[PDB]
Amino acid sequence: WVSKSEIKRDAEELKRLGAEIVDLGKNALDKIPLDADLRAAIELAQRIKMEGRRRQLQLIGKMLRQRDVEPIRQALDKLKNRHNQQVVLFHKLENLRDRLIDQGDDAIAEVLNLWPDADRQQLRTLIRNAKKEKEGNKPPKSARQIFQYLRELAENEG
RNA sequence: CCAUAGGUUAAUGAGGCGAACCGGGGGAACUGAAACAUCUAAGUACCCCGAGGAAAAGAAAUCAACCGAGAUUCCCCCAG
RNA sequence: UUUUGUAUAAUGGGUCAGCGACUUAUAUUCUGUAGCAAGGUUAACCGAAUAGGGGAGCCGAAGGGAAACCGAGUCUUAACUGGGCGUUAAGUUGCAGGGUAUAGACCCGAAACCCGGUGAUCUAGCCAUGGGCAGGUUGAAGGUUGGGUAACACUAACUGGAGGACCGAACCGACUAAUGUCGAAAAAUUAGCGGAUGACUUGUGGCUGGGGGUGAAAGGCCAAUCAAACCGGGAGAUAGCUGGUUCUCCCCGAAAGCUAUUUAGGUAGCGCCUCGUGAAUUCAUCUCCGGGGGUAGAGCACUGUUUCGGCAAGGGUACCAACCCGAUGCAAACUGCGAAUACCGGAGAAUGUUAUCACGGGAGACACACGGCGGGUGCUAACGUCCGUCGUGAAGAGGGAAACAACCCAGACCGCCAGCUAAGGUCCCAAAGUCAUGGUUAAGUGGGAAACGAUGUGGGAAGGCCCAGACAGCCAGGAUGUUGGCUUAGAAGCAGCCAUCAUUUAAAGAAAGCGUAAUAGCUCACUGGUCGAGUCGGCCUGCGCGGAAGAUGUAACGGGGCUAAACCAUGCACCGAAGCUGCGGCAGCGACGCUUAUGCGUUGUUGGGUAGGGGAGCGUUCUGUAAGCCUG
RNA sequence: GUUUAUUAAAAACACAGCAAAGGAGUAAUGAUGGCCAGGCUGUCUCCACCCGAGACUCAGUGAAAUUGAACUCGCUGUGAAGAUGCAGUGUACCCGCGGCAAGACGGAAAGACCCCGUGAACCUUUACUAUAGCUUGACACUGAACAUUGAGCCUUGAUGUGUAGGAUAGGUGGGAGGCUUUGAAGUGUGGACGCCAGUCUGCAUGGAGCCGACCUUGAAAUACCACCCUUUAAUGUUUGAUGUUCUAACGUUGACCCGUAAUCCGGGUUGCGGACAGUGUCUGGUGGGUAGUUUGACUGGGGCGGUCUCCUCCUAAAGAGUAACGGAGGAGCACGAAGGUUGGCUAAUCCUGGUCGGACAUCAGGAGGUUAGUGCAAUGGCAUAAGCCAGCUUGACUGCGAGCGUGACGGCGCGAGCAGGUGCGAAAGCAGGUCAUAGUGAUCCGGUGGUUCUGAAUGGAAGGGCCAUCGCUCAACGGAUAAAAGGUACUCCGGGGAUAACAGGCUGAUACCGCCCAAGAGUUCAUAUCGACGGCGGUGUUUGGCACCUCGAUGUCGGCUCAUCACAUCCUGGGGCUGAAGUAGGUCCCAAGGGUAUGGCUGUUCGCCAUUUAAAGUGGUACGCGAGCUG
RNA sequence: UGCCUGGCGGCCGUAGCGCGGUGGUCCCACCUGACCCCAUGCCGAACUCAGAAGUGAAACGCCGUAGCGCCGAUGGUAGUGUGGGGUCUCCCCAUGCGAGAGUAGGGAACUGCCAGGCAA
Repeated sequence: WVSKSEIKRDAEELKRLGAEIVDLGKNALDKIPLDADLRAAIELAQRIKMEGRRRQLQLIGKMLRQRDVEPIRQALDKLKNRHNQQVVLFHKLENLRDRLIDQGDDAIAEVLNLWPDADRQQLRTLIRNAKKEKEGNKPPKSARQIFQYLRELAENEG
């Protein structure tokens, strides 16, 4: 016995995967192991829009009902993992910058712990300049300099 | 150094108010779709600028079709 | 008003007077009317102008197809014996009206969103200036004088006056109780109560302004309004929602059903309602005829289900048991059978204002309730819920059931101080039989209630014993071992193992009750005599009694009261409605004899009515008629 | 110390401490949580009296909520279901004054509770949609010198044998005269490619002659050239990524001077950075921080649970149709054959005999006429067989299709027959799918193939139109978006008793009580007292079933005050039986005149505990009584 | 015209089964061989081809037999439409229709066209 609710949920997951692969760019489609017919359907869906595009996506999901999805799911998982890693690194850099702007020496300690090679004097000078910019409504030159310095430190560490 | 900026004096003009109309710069929501996001409402509501008695536009780098009309503006058809 | 439903104790109204609700424009469809007619008609504009020009333009006469294109033909097809759309019917422009679509579009009512401005004299915080904190206490740091150390530490005496210190006034606050809730006060008064030198309080003047301000942080305060202030505009936002929709009369007159819905309290199509046109003895009741059922009933051939017995595969042969066989049952999901109704079609007399169908305009409604019948469900309980048919209410008053929509009789045109009748009634309330005949009842049954019980009473069929004398009564008998063996404690007939013998016999049992440790004793089955005629036990039942106790007051005939004024059978009379008939009066519908834009010498019938549809009218302001008429 | 101005002052909050311009086990403390002890008393048994203001009478002034109208009694039953107005019955002279409040479902607020609205408003997020902000890279402000290096256009030079061979020749080609002392053939030798087959040149002795089709070849000879692919190299060119230096852009809220009695600003010098930073467009990413929305319906109130489309049977009451969150089962296929024709054949279940083999394999005979089979759950039908086998085939075809069934409609199904061309069979004849009933998705949008149908001047083309076909568990399956989850007790708005919770009203499964039969218990004996197995009744004293009144407001558990009524009687009173010697009791009948507790635990009803009485009764009255009282 | 047979039908259990008797003059059946036509998922089994030697055994046709199967009244009863009544989870009254089962009884067929043989 198979529950209609489970079948509907599986269909929804298949349609979501189809929409994701359609959204993905040319390089992603090339990397993913998609057959010729599926690639043609994806290209047609990308070319078309509107209800026609959604029903082409539904056709893709119906085809995926029969065709295996494990390699496609693995490729999507790897791509999303890489993207999430990059996004998390960017978010952590932004958090470092924000805490440096707000607190000061407390964030300098964390920055030094994360990257011993970081220059404490330069970080303090940049933080003081950023505070002066905040007070005097000056452009975020110091904030962007701190962001670039953190990016360079992260790249050197990696 | 020159010179400029700045300063002093003389002459002309504006400074604000006024109901609506005109052009321009901004500019919504309610509501309809029996829901609602495109859309509509709407370039309407409302704010600002300027002149006038009207204003704006105005003499095609336009139409038309290879037949032909020769600025702009306004009214009725073409036309739901 | 809403409801299946309201006197409901569901909603609104204190009353009077005035004001208040389907209007307006633009296009479309239809109806009536008016001119023209295969033509009709003009917009803007001109116009000494409601005239006349202005044919720009719009509608139809020709449609088919997507189109090319064809043409009273055209699309499909390679094409039609074909099939889909047109031909044989006249449209147009106004006037008025019924709808349709947009404008706030029948009227009042939201919370809510955006735009532009006003608020920190209340209050939250902050900034600058000043003011206030009666009085009395605790009393550290520190300093001086001694004891005590190499120096320390520690300790006693004097000065000292720091504490978000203590008690307690002003001041701040509101923790408790009472009063005040249409109070003196839109958070107040009395006595207590905490702080009362600070993070305290306060006067004055400013700053922080609405998705914002402030907030020792409660979603608290921001001018008595704050989970997004106040004021003007979008804006008459929207409201599938609640309420209202105002003069009269005549005719007709439903539903709460099926399909679909982000769809259930709304909406779209159909059935149902109304108006008009056109159509066939069209439709309806019934007699007959040709029809198919699997329902009621019946049965178990089949499908299940159920009881007994046999052979019994197989399983563990005193033991479980398949498939089958014989008999007995049940089925909405069984029919070897099978109705009554109902439905279809045809023929036929009669009646019904065509009561039938097609089209067009307008609808309304799409919450149904109750009772009977056959059910599903629930508990064959529910004023419970869901089905199919009928009936009433909704939308129908009237008479009876005391009162009570859904029970019974019966469909109100109007008036009459006329008669008849249906249901129900005829002792009084209260109109009619204290009517007659033949029976039942002793119970207030009638006038609530079951399982069961009973010499209640009436009758039917019978049955047993009966003047060779029955049943019950009356002076009589009921003696002997059987103190029994047996479980010896005593059971002896009165506790049980046990037989359940035998003589006198007109006659009696080795034993039924009361009473003793058992005894004993008193009775009874049966047997003598008189009286003596009927007596005894069961079935069917009509009408009666118990089972039968509730709460404001008899309260389970309506009451009085009734022994017939209670129940069954029959009959004759009467009361009994808005039902029928009798008289007169009004209006619609169809006909014929005639009037022919209308009377009818007529004729038959109809006239309850909600939502709703059609038709006909009354009233008021203004305008022409109207410088006419009435009028000090 | 502060906190919800305006009833919540706390362990909560806060604190010292500890870890674009511009919170020091703890002394003390506490209107703090809990326990114990003493005093005190009107909190209470139980309340009595007195003092002042009202309340009462008189004189003067003088509102309010509410109001359909009232000539406005109780009881019984009915009724939209609790009657001042209905039917019956009893009672009551008319009209005032001081009180209580049981009611008039009494006044208050278009219920805050529950439901609905394809309602609103905030808050949350890995709901949808976006975006402020942040940010990546490219382009411009943005330059100059240098050190390399990836690559393109070329300029310039070699290099490149399947087999044929003087030859480590790839393609056409102006095709056939040039090279000549612009120091010749060949040479000591340096060097490049190198399948070791055979080309070559910076330089020179010498000194100025060598060569073209000529013989094979799918091409001929770098003799002159026009110009290139695999394979490589010197100069010049486009250049970018990266690195170093400089200033003239740009920054300077660094310093000095001036306008200037000037922390603004502008200008002049200088110092420090400097083509970095920043800004503007685009772009990748993040982004409940912000903003606009969504979160379906049936539902025995709502949520949860289950379902939303199609097929078979019943309910479905013998035409058709007919609902339930009613009772039983399936489906979103499959077959190029399991389809069409021609021909042929006919099982299940049993008995008999037979090696494995056995009850049940396969073989032969007997009964049997379908209980077999008919691909899929079931109905019906199927001997002509629609059931099974073999041969041939694609009619599972094309354009139609009269006439009907079926639904409101979209739509679905049947269908003789016309024309074309086919398959089977000699022929008559059959074939427009499957024995039939589930195996499916409207429209918009487009993809694919054909069609001059059209294609906005013409000739085309793009784009459309038509024919065929493809694309949705759009399963919420007549499918509102291509695109959406929750909380509100901070809530708000319009309504409902159309729909709940307390009560009211109907019924009585459940609950309590009474009774019929009587097995049996009771030392023998059913009925002194119980009494199983069974059955019949009364009450509305529990849980219940319905939702008929009430959501334009009926105050729902307790305690105090006040009580009233039924007896299914707790005591007192009158009796019967007894397994009643008497006191004391056990069971049942009549009897409601009277009475029928106090304290510790709870809010408690109830219940447990201790002590008394004759007892400390059961229930109805909106589970009595808040216009009477506390909460 | 009748005793017979075969084919094509109407009619379909009063029509079919169980038992006995009866037929080879014709027709029918059984039967012989299959080298050939034809066929066995193997077999002249079935079908097909050339004969009829032999026979009526089986089957087939006719008669009898009621032992079954089957048909089957009349009446009664159940049931039911209409209008009423009641001691109303059921029944009764007037009217109309009217079962099923069972019994008496019937029953072991009838009929249409043609062809062939016998006797007329």
